[PDB]
Amino acid sequence: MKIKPVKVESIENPKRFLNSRLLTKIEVEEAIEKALKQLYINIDYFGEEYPTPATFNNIYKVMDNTEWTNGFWTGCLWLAYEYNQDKKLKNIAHKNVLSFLNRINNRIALDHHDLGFLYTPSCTAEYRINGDVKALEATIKAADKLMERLIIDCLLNIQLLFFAYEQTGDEKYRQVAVNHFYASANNVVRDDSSAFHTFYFDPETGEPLKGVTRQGYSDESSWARGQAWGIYGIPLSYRKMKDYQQIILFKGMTNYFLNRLPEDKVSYWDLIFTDGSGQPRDTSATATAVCGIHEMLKYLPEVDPDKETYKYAMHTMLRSLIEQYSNNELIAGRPLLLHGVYSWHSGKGVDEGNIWGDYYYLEALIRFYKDWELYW
Repeated sequence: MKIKPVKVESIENPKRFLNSRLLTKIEVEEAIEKALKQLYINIDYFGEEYPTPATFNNIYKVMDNTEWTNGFWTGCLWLAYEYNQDKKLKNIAHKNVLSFLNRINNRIALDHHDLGFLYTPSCTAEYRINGDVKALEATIKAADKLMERLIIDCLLNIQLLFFAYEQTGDEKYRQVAVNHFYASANNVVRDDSSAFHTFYFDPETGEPLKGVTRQGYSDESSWARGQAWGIYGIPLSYRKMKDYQQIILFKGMTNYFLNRLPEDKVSYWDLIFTDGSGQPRDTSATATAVCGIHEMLKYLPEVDPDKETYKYAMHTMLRSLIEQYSNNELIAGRPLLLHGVYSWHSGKGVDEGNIWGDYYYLEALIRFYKDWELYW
């Protein structure tokens, strides 16, 4: 049941967060409005189909339901629906849900590492919203695919299993989720609180698995989104497990992230880079970290000396995303959020908008604006 000890860095120069102005209702409302305008334009662009994982020169291409990222588009639609209650959004998003149920029924392009990312923001999302029985059906079937069956993004993936346990009462879902949390935490985070990131080779033959490549600059580096998967995945798991160790681990990983932010508090694509590097940012990592911090602060004791710093830090990061990184060109195919990095080593979506970045940015806005019931 034990999490390995990690170094928890103190938060350096906390006044760089504490002196920020908190985001106001009007500020978040207008950021939501601007995102939704692009979303409604993109509804006529994508139709019943989906954006590609990332943009190309800041314009998405249109694809079918065969990637790891399709759920994030549906997630954007549901989040928009949380805001304006527009049944148009419900209609289109539910059609995505039916396409996801078809996808799980026929086992079309399914990798078990992606199931949480695919089915939570789409199907579990609708179940949270209106209790749709086909949405539940798709989610449980995805959970079962995950059960038949280590990277840090498994901390997000296992949320599907906790949901399955809650809906079925079957302790086996919870058993695997809990085991997988500790397996990931003890193996995928370094003792300095940075996420481990490696080119993965077969443990028995030494063969690489292509055509995918490594994430993060190098074996010694700190991939920003991997760091964020931890920052968000830990509190999500904490909801369901309530191991105080998880809070300490969050503090380690979050403080590490915060200490490596540049002047505008938006992470470079790898945390070994800062101002002057000439490297691209990954806004998607920063959006994800805001969500994770926001989630953890629901539970973090008032007596934690850094709770206020975390509050101001997430406001600081989100403000920067809104003011400097959100999309201002309302053209078909544009993303909600600019300057992400998908896969640096592959040259995929480098300094481009991406769909998970868009989703987590909108999720952060919705989190700030209302009392949001989690899809996760």
